[PDB]
Amino acid sequence: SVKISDDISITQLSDKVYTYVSLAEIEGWGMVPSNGMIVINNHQAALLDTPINDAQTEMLVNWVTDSLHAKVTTFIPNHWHGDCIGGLGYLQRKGVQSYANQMTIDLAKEKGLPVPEHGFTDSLTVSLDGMPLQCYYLGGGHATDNIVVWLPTENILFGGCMLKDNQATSIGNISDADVTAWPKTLDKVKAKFPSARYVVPGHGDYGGTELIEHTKQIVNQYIESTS
Ligand SMILES: CO[C@@H]1O[C@@H](C)Cc2oc3cc(O)c(O)c(C(=O)O)c3c(=O)c21
Ligand code: NA
Ligand SMILES: [Zn+2]
Ligand SMILES: [Zn+2]
Repeated sequence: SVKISDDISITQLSDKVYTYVSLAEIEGWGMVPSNGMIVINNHQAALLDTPINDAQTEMLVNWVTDSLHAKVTTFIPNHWHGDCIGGLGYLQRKGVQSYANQMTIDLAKEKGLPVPEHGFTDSLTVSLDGMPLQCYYLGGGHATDNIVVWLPTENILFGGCMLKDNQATSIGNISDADVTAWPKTLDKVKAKFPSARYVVPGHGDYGGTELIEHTKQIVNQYIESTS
């Protein structure tokens, strides 16, 4: 897991897919690593989630063209939080096509946050110059608008913050959560992606299909420890 900056780390899953970790300070939580993925194909790149601000985004964008030699032409945010579209303003200054769950669009619109240009309500297959990128909204969880991105040709699943990492014992920031549905949403995720090789969470180390079951119990535990 190489470093590309003082606050940005990279790991390589396959020849086309990468995962990055950007360090940032969040009032109330302190130093916290946020994950995102980079997908490449025929010199073009699709960025899933951006760091929390334009500086880290810019760095990350230049590293892609410099080390991977690819133009960032596509962006998909997991949901409306800072650790997903924090640096979308930058990306837009550079003409990047943005795609998101329609709800993410409405939330950013009313909160004066930069807005993505194409919403979907259930699913969206975005073609990165040939290579498919499948986005789905299977219900609320960490956030009401959260989606997942599936890569049919890599069996790699980007779950975002609806999925916690194996070393997590806390349910985390449930300020915009929909704990009522979260549990049902997780079931649909394991049902839909049985053969997932890699499963990347919004915070923490990646792993296999087991992060889904691990997160399912952190939540159930919470619904009852507070009920
Ligand atoms: C519990 O998991 C993580 O570990 C603890 C120590 C710190 C932490 O901080 C967070 C801060 C957020 O802004 C946020 O939105 C989440 C969140 O996604 O819930 C997390 C998050 O993931 C975690
Ligand atoms: Na991110
Ligand atoms: Zn979030
Ligand atoms: Zn998060």
